[PDB]
Amino acid sequence: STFVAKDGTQIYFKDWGSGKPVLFSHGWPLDADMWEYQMEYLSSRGYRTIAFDRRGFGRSDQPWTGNDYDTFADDIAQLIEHLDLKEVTLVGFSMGGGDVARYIARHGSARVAGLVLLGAVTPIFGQKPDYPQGVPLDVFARFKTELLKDRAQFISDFNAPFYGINKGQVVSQGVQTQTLQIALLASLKATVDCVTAFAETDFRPDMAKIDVPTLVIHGDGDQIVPFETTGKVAAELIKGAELKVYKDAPHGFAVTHAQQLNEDLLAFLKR
Amino acid sequence: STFVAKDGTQIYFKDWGSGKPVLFSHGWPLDADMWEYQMEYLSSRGYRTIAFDRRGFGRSDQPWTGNDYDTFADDIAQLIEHLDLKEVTLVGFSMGGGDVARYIARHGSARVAGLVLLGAVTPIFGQKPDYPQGVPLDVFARFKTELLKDRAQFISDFNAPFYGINKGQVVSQGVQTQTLQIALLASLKATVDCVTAFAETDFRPDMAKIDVPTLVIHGDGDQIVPFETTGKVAAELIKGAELKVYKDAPHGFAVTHAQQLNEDLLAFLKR
Amino acid sequence: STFVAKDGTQIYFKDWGSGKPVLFSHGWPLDADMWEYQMEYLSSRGYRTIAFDRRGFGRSDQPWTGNDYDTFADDIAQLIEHLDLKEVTLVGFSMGGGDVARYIARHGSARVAGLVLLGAVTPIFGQKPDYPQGVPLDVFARFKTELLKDRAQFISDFNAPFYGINKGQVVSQGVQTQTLQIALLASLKATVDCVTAFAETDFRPDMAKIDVPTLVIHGDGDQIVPFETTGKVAAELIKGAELKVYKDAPHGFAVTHAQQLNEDLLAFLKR
Repeated sequence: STFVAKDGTQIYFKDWGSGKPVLFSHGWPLDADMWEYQMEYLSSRGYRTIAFDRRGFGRSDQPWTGNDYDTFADDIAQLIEHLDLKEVTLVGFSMGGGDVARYIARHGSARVAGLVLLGAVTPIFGQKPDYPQGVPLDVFARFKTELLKDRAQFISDFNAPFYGINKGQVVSQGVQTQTLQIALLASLKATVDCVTAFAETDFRPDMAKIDVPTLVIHGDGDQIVPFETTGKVAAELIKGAELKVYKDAPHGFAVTHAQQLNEDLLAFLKR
Repeated sequence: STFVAKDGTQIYFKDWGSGKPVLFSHGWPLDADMWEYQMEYLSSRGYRTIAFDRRGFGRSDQPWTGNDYDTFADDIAQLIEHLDLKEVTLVGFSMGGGDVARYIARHGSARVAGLVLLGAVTPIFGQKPDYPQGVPLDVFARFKTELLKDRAQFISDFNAPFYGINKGQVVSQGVQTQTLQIALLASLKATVDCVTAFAETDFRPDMAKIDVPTLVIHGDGDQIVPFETTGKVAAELIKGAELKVYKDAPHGFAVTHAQQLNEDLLAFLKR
Repeated sequence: STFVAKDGTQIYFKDWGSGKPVLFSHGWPLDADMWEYQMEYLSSRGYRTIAFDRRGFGRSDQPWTGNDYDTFADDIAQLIEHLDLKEVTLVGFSMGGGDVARYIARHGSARVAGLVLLGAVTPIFGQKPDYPQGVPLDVFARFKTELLKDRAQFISDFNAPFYGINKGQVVSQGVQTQTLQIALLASLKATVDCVTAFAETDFRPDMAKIDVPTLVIHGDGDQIVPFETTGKVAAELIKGAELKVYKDAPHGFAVTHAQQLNEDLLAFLKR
């Protein structure tokens, strides 16, 4: 399916099943296919699942402009409104945690029943003057420099730390192949702009606007988005939030811990 | 090109050349590209060739519902009507033998000039009470469990028995790469539902409704769809049907035996 | 974005940034993604960059007909008119040098500010009676024969001589993977028809009609499109043209010499 954003950007999405809606927001630099197992799992169990390809990624158009969290949040708003979704459970992975949080911050939670933040960059990822514990911005500056030389090999190399393959985690060649195939669909511009967006966007104000039941899940072996300064803090800043730590789990735990995640999502939905 | 099915599903297809039409229905889990060489071969020799991506596959939309043979058959009917095809020669490979047969069964053969079944699941694939010779259903249950864990590696591993590489057939890494790239475009849901469909759908009633010239081709080295209980039987059950057996040929013989197939299709069309 | 050509062919394109427009025409058998680094480079420096997927390639439709230079040039004219571009700088790589040249020849230069030809097939690639120094047509005949057997492995094998990896150039597996992934998107029919087109089309008449500032860049290590009978000659045939030779550069120098190319394009635009 597709809808056209306000600025003309065609956005690809899938809308599967029927029942209470669950809307998924993917991480960088992937697309809606990263959710395929959670979607099949939940839609076979009485839920409607929706996942979109973020602008610049997967099967969506690749705009030069609007590659920022306010626009991402507003894209999500358009999708929710054009489908007239109610009592939606928002589920964001990695950078996708930011745009579902920013959606609520900008649009409020009238249409929202719950929020799930998976290995999310929330509430803040890169260093700020009052957040020296964040990742130094020159780390991301170097990522961008490498991406602007050879994004294909960069993402290929990223497979290891992403899935924790370098820490013995076990992920097939097929999954690594699929990851790269998907990432190569994306815009170079969007791929690089997103790094700027997730490195420097502060979602701490957003955390105070979240007034729905929230589940934060994070692996404490996460090499990409450090649990201690993200998920752990998000769970404390969101009132009533529940925290689940997957022991030793990597960033890419929707793959490595698929069954556990499926069951935790179902449990949250049935709470 | 695209058309919109009854339920709103957008289906991609290619329509090449001019003259008598030949419509191709691909196997699992591929798309219209698996036919590219047959299409160029025939269309450069004065035929019109048409091939679609089955719903849930390749460049087509990925609906949650309708992943069954009655819907596949009606998708074909809609394409045929959409182009107003007449004297069409229907060519199906593997599971694709099922929807061309079911199309005839449901819509009759007024628009049909001939039928070709290549390594097809017809007339029946999985076991039934009166068909213990069929493939046991727990075989397919197990395929589905593996697909629901890691479809990417499952399909990568499938390359060997599919192409008979483990039995002396020679197939390039490029072809294996292209096969996987195509497979990964598909919906997880369609990929799994199709297994249920070809595992359990009985086309024996369909055979009795086929009243056009018919050619069945099958490899007797086929490790995927056993010649003895499918192609061999389909050729007996369809009145007037011709049978060609490619000795020691694998399931993926449109690759390994491309030139032989091209020539056999041309010979059939010029009968 | 897309537009629809005269014959119904839907053509994918990207349109990034704002300012004076630079329109990119890709080589065989790639798509607009081959330009992604040049586009980001120039659009972040005040230019508007546009690149299309040639008919039959990338995300464009795959027509059986019209795979020739006159149609390609007319496709470009349609895009320029669609966007109503003025003072456009045309940049063609490899076979893409041909359709921007043929555009000017068929439609004039009223809308054109400048022309860049990179490793281009211009002014003539294959042998003619008065051009025995061109590549013998039997060389292309054998290529087409191999393409019609196994295009996937053909393109895979082509990576080495294309990027000069066999002569000491260094290009990542990631880039080689992306090259093949893009190539596989293309039509088999378009892939083969383009060989016919670039092998036999004479652009020498076109060179005489080029009345805008022109820059020709070519690597003298080019194993694919021989510098001495293409780029070297186009620079002399085009009045006022400038020639830059990248020492020992391969055909795929937009990859191996990316920064150099980026700086040369910027310098040309600011000339």
